[PDB]
Amino acid sequence: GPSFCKADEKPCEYHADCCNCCLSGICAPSTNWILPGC
Repeated sequence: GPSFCKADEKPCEYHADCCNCCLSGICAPSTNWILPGC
């Protein structure tokens, strides 16, 4: 449903531990444009 799987705003290193994208050491949504996600 409208929810994540692991957690958001939590700092991590591998994007895998998050359905969205763990960018700059954080589990967040697709906050990017030219930079690739995961």
